[PDB]
Amino acid sequence: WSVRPSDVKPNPNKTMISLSIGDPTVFGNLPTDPEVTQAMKDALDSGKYNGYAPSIGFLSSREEIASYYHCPEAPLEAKDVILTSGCSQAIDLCLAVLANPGQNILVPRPGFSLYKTLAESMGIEVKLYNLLPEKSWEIDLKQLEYLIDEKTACLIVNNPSNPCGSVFSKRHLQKILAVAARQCVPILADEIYGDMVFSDCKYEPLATLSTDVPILSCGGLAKRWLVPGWRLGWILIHDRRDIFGNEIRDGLVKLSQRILGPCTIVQGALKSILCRTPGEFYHNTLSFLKSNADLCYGALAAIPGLRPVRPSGAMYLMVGIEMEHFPEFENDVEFTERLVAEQSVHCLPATCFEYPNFIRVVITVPEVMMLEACSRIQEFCEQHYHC
Amino acid sequence: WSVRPSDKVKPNPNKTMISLSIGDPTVFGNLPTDPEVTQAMKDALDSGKYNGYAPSIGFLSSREEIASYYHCPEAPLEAKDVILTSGCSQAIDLCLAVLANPGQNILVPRPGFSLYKTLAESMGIEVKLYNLLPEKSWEIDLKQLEYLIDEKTACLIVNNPSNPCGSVFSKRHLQKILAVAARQCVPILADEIYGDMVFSDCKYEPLATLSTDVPILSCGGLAKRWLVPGWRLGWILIHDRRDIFGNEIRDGLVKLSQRILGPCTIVQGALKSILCRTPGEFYHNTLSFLKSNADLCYGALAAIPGLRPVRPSGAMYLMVGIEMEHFPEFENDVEFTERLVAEQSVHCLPATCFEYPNFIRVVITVPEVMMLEACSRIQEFCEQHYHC
Ligand SMILES: *Cc1c(COP(=O)(O)O)cnc(C)c1O
Ligand SMILES: *Cc1c(COP(=O)(O)O)cnc(C)c1O
Repeated sequence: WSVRPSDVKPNPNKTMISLSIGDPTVFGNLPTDPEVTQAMKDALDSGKYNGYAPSIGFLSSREEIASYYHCPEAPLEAKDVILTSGCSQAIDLCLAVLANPGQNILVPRPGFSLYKTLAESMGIEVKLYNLLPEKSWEIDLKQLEYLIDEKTACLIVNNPSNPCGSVFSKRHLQKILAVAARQCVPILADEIYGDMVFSDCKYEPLATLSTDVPILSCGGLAKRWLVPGWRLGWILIHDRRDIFGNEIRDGLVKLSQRILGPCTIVQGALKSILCRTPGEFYHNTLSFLKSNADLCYGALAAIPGLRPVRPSGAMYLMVGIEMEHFPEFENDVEFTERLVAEQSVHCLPATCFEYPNFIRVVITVPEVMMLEACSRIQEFCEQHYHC
Repeated sequence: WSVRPSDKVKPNPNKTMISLSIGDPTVFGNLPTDPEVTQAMKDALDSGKYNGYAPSIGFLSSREEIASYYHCPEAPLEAKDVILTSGCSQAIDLCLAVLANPGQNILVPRPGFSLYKTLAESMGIEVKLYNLLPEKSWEIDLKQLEYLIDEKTACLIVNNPSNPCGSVFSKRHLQKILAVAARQCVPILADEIYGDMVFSDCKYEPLATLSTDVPILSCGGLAKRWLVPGWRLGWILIHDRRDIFGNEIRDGLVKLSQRILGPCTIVQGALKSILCRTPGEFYHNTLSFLKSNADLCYGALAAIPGLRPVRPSGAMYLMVGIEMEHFPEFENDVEFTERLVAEQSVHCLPATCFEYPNFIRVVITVPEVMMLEACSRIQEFCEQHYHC
């Protein structure tokens, strides 16, 4: 017999407030629209969506996604859509089809930690490119271009960003594409937060700005429809000039037949989710995020020693910590641990996203909980701040 | 730019096609799931409590329910021994991932469900094949089984009841299989998606209720027994013995699960009512339909000269031997099934698909009148091509 695997307590009299949980559902203040719920119930009542779909998804479901995201600058037919078990599987399929062991991918820093996790598990090297906190978390284009070599199979771009809450300008997206053009590298666009911008930027999908650069774009229901548990995502294949060709398409189909795709009830409900979910839902969501973002940025900005970077989208912001003014702490991990011990407020240390001396805060908590949290954080910082 | 990827017959146009080859038992509408299954999902939806992220291995309460439903003292399960998956397919995948590295091997049955080969060989695990015996109700060749396992053999796959064979191993034979792996010290991945779907004079014992010293990862799910394969919910039941798996494998399973992040939370939330409220008569009526159709199909094709079916006790299929010497025109089961489509518009799956030539698989889940028609067409076809 030799069976082996393959290769700080919170302050007890202050009630815990977590600003670290990356799930918009958790406090019940962001339920999905009733129409979303109804579409699932309708799909269930039909009895049509209980049998096996093809691995890449029902044709009609793929057709509905294609026609929901198609535009002349980035056309999509059903054949350009693969439905997946959440965006995470979408990202995983794209990486597994583009990159072999030994090849590298370029990942943002700070960045959603899934990319590094999926890639390093599959033997894929990860090169980290910086985002600039003083330029609205824009990509350091000079470093990005430098980092690309002959082993680079793929470039990961996440816009709008978790953990940054940034929304890249049109110009900056164009400048990102140009780098990818010159170095002849495809892009995996993680656009799970697409259309979730609450600022006076507008959202452009990356593919709608590309002419020469082939893009695999990943999205899903998780965040915009506030049903992350439902496990439905998708890959939008945005080929240019036959660079992906039939081969990447076929490879995606093959790799998809492994797990067999997402829950068929969610695929059946997708038509009515996209067609009947009112504009008010998306608007009320974005209005709540923005005013929570104003309260948070505003409260944290007033605190000596913190440097919040205002978000324009998604469901977070990053806060810089001026460590010189907090001598007793060595990094963001110590800071956040002490904050829990003294104030029972959990913020996520950005060392989790490969970016020390920052923290991420979610802006999806009820506003009265955001208010209380920031207040507690002001007291903590006041009590530990040194000039 | 070097973006490279990583490392037919027309049916008789006069006769309406009858497919006996489709793995989906629901495709014809004669096997809907129970209303309580549907209601449980609707209730889960109305609650608004199952829309957020669950742990990758599944909600504690959902896992508790599965643990509770399959527990018995001879094979105990608590919530920690359960991992909810995106269909039984992923369950089987995760089990093979955690148990075996690129270079190691696994024992797979023949005829065997083809997923075991596709999964293993795609992540670099080499597959070795062990025989099932048609003349002994598709029982495992025990002598060959105990041979062929190297010291590199990471795992033994047992599928019972069987797709494609429709067999249900006896308590005796299951103990005999356990006895092999124990004294040869190799763990069992038990695919029991068809568990409790037995319709003849054999009881269903889950492989682990009979283990004592052989540690088993059992894979099941809602797909077949609750007739909702598309819903993508399965599970792993860890039946460790003597801490042979230990925390390492448990933790290996847990890490790997955090990759995909598990099955739809609505199905997880509905699991309690699905297991608790689905009536006994639903399972019974399903098995009554299956038995009737098995009798009709078995009887029909036995009567046909040149065909030797092996009668099933469970699951949703049976295998039919083709007496190739009485059909000179044909070489393979592939040609036989191709001409059958050409002449009679009946599609049977040639068993070459399952690495077992000169046999065919037939689904016993098509409506009875469709089975009747298909069988009489097959009779005529065989009569028209039979020699001697
Ligand atoms: C949530 C998230 C995902 C994963 O989404 P799921 O559909 O739940 O798998 C991918 N990328 C980013 C940036 C996310 O925040
Ligand atoms: C159908 C089947 C499976 C796959 O089950 P899913 O839950 O649909 O993934 C696994 N094993 C056997 C023997 C099957 O017939």
